[PDB]
Amino acid sequence: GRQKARGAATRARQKQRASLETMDKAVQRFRLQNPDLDSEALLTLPLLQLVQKLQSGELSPEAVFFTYLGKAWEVNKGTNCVTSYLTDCETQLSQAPRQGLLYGVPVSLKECFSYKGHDSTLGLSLNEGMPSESDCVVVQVLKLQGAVPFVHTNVPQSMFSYDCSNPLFGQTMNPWKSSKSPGGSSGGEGALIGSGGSPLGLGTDIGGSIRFPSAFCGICGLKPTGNRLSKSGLKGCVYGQTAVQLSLGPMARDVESLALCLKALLCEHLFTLDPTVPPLPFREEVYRSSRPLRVGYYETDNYTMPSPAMRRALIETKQRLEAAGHTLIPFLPNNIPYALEVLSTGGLFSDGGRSFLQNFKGDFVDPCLGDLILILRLPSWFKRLLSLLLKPLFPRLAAFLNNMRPRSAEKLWKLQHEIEMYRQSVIAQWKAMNLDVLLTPMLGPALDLNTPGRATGAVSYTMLYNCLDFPAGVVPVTTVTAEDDAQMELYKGYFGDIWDIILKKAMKNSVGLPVAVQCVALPWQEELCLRFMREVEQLMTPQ
Amino acid sequence: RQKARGAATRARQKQRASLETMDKAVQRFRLQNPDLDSEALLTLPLLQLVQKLQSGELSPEAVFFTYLGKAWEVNKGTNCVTSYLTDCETQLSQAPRQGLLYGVPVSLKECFSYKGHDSTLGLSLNEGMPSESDCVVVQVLKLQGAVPFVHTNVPQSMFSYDCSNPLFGQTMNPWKSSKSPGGSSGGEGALIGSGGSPLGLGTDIGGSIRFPSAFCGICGLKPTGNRLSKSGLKGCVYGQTAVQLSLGPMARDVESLALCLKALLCEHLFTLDPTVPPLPFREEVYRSSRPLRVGYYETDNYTMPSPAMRRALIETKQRLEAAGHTLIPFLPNNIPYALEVLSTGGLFSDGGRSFLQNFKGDFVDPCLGDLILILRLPSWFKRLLSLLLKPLFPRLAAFLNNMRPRSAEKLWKLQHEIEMYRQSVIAQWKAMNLDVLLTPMLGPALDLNTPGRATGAVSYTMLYNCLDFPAGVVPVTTVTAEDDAQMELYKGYFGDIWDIILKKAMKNSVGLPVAVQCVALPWQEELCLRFMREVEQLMTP
Ligand SMILES: *C(=O)N1CCC(Cc2cnc3ccccc3c2)CC1
Ligand SMILES: *C(=O)N1CCC(Cc2cnc3ccccc3c2)CC1
Ligand SMILES: [Cl-]
Repeated sequence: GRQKARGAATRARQKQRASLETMDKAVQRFRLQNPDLDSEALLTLPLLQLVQKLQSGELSPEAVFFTYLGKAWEVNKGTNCVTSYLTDCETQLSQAPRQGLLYGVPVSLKECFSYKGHDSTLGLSLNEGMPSESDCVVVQVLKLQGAVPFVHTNVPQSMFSYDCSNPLFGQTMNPWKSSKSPGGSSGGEGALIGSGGSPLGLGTDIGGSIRFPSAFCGICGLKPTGNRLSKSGLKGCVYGQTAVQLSLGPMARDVESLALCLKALLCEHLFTLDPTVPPLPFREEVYRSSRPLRVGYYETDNYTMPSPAMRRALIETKQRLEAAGHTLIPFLPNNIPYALEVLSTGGLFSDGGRSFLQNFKGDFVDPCLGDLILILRLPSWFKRLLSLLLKPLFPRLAAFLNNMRPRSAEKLWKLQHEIEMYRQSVIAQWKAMNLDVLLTPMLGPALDLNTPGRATGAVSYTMLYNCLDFPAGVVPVTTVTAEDDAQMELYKGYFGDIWDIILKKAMKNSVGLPVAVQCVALPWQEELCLRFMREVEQLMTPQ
Repeated sequence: RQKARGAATRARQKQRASLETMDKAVQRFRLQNPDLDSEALLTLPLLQLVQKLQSGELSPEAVFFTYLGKAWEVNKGTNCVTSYLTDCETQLSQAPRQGLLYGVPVSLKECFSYKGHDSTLGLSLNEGMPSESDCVVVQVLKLQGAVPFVHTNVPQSMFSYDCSNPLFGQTMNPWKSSKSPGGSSGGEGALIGSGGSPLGLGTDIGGSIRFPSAFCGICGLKPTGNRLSKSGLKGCVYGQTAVQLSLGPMARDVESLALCLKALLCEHLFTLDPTVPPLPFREEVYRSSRPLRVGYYETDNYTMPSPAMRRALIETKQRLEAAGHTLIPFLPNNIPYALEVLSTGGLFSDGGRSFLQNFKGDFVDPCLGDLILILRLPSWFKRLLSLLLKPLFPRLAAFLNNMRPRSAEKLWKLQHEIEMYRQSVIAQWKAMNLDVLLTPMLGPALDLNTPGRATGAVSYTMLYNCLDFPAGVVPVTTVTAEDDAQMELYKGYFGDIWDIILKKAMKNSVGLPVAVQCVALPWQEELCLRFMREVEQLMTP
């Protein structure tokens, strides 16, 4: 009794296949006409250079476009990141505003960015055969800014997992090792950009979903403050949940590409299409700024034990920043357990998961969601009871469960006030130390396919800054050595509960995979956060 | 009811002593300066006062104590001052010289935290619980050279557009003592409107900057809710975010509002409250004189306007036309739904239960009307009573049914609807390619104790709290005898008890001010101010 859903999957798949076929024919024809094109120089040019060469006219858009389109199709063979080819981009290609700061640049789009005439399924059956009526606001500016959006990239079912699988388009895989997860929910983007198949893309992040796949796939991402960019026309599962803001941001191969993307997005076209975004232009002076920083740091959040590879990544970065003349100050946000267990969990699931669970009636539940659906479906009394039984043995589990229960509007107000207060608390702690910026460990290396869904507590490094609504970004700094991988077999975890035990295992067999560091600033300080990410990049990956 | 009588007695002796201190102070100053022209000092516009302070032509002591004295006098008739911020003479000598508000005395609505003073809000439970530091906004006024000098009265719990409470009593309209000064920023309306402060700060969640400014014949702006910092404000409910609180300036002219905003939107604010987007005052947008595409309406088809409101609005329209702006009819869609389901649901999602906590044990002031008795009613009876009402009095039924406690699930739905509704109007706006929107503003002032029984009148202002657009108010005319006689033909659109109370309440108002409202898209407060300036210039030069 799941026939509408199997119907959905057959259509989704036949669509994907057709998309991928159109791409192939498009690129096959281009190559026939352009057999002397230096395809290697083109693909591996950094975005700034690619952009100037489009601007200068040294490269035509078609050159850069059809080259990339090709590489996209090829990496998809190994990764399954492309759900659909945005088929009207050859019209936008020739119509692409020449004065635009992204003139010529092919951009990949997470599947939840509305695009005229395409599904934003999110892997749910019920969003299939329901094409978006028009581009979303962000796509409209990208397009006005010269860019060429050309693919929708896979997401986990409902977007509420940091793996990347669904019953429609199936499962995306890490380009460095197909046994691993690309992370999620922006996994499609991570895998594509990560294997050279796109020079810039866009994802969303409400608990780490830009930073997770960026880190896992060896690329960069920024989650700006939630209302820096416009969420008009973005597809989601719940609407009207404002305790924890959704934030949307760029994913690229280097920091400078994130900066350009922000400057291009942060312009009059955006502010006029979405009046509700504050018209805060991109302060380049602050981005370009190069003075010594007061950098707070922690090696561990005392919640998720870092992997050896993570802590190496973090100490080595710290030590380089000191080398470079920045002041490194021990710092740890107060009451992280509260922040994750009561504030974030409570705001994400204030209604017990009822609104979210609706999306799943009649549909399959993808393996990479774990028991999330099972646990949300549990009645409130029983969630509470199970929570009390769990509490003495596994307190972390008890905490989360009990905060995933439905509440009254009265209790929501109280929660949202607490979130306001926690945010001020941390800002005060931050100013007490007079920090400029905050260096943090980032989850890594990639967990095995279908394991993120069972290691929820490892969302601690990223979700904190969704709760606080601070800008936060992720840059790659190192890769897992044999020594690191070995030390993992002694990994214990702070709680010793099912989530730590799975994580030990999910990070096994990781030698070679990219591991990241995290960069946070105060609200609306994206350009400082990005300035700081650039320093880390310059130091830790000089080339 | 002992605690409530005790708190009243305490409140009253605290207020009395402040006035004494004030008196003593001004009286010592005047002996030392018998030949200062206080008539000239007090009637200079803020911009010229400020320049004179900056040149040195005037001492900060001269302007401080001269305004302090006027405040004491005007308080005798209005009862607008609840407390003298007694430590402001230290601040006087400390005010940084480069500050854009150097030497300006500023009045504060009672709810802006001030180190060492209560923010009672008229509630007994808040009495004798002094604030322990200054709110961010008060800190930046000080870092900008201003001198906050008094807390001014509010209605009990701030949830009324009258201005009385069992603690400090009842504030009056300085134009006519039988009239309300409006509220909840009523104290500031009375004080500013009678010459006792050149600039004040108030807050607005459903009209509370705009009502008293209109009723008392001064200017005010309710910005986009998050343009300024609400870190440190005293309130009754916290973490209601569907309809945003907004704080903002009140003053005698539009330029005062503009300067004040230029003073607040600076690095001190953005550093003290990082949660506020650091948008500086775009001086070029405010100073611009390009012709404007002015959306307008004469009535929200919900609250029938007073003859004075109508004339005010049409006279303004006509002058803007004369000055070559394009005037385009425009009415946000679904106002009735916006007020009845979105705005009321947003403010009372929890049945008013959090609100009600604040009244446990206190008297309920008469100017709240029956808000409290209504909310104390159990949901099932609110729904039953709403059903009875619906056929003859839908507005009433509509509000009552929407003041019932809901789930978090239901609040998400309501929250999502507010978001969609905000975008639907932005879409209307852009379809007619408007810059700015001209609407009526409630007026003239209602009689004492009638606003709390005329909740329907909230429609003109609250629409834009719901939508979170910047809205400001400018006095444009005064009620004529022709205007006032005509109120005798006013009927209302619904004929319900709100329309009957309102009719009566707006009567006997010859000579009272009547405003017009200016609106702009979110984050467009400088354009909105540019529009307010133009309306001031044309209607009251
Ligand atoms: C991206 O922004 N995501 C996807 C990953 C998800 C992680 C997560 C999964 N399950 C729970 C259950 C309860 C509380 C918090 C979380 C987080 C965060 C959003
Ligand atoms: C200032 O922002 N205020 C003071 C006046 C108050 C008016 C008001 C009173 N009662 C109800 C009941 C239901 C819905 C709306 C209102 C508004 C608005 C806020
Ligand atoms: Cl905002």
